[PDB]
Amino acid sequence: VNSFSGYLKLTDNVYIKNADIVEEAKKVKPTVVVNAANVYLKHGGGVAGALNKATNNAMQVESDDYIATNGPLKVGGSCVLSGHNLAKHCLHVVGPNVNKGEDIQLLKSAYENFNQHEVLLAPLLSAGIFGADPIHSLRVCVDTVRTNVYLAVFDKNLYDKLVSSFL
Ligand SMILES: OC[C@@H](Nc1ncnc2[nH]ccc12)[C@H]1CCOC1
Ligand SMILES: [Cl-]
Repeated sequence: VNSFSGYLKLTDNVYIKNADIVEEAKKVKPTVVVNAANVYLKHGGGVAGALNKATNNAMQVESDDYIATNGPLKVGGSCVLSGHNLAKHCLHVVGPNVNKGEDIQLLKSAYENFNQHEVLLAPLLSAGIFGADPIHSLRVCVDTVRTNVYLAVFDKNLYDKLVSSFL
């Protein structure tokens, strides 16, 4: 039993809800919130900009130190940093950004990072401003993640389309 509320159960381990991931994280304070990161951990827009804003830019300050020490992430890769006021930890995961010409096959590699954590609150990787098809992102999530994932979909119209088209 965990404190996630109002989710539709898609499979044994995947759950989905129309929700603002920022507001969800503040309410649940999960062990792990997933950020839709880029390799530079520059949290400007989309989920990343919203999460970073909610931390009063502390996420960005921490991230800049991480990059100065370690260099950029790989597309498909991840790092664990603080969750600040939103969660215990933030798993920054880089899905491919189609608007940059990155290989969509890397989406599966990106979701594999979730398997290192027993329970996560997450967005759909590569969706929104990363330009991939969200129906595809959900399919890859369900077929790749084996740990318990609670997906927040910000857009209600998209949420309804995601549920009604789910196989
Ligand atoms: O990963 C892309 C998604 N973006 C977010 N998801 C959840 N919470 C969010 N807050 C701000 C942006 C954001 C798209 C895909 C479906 O719905 C929005
Ligand atoms: Cl987005």
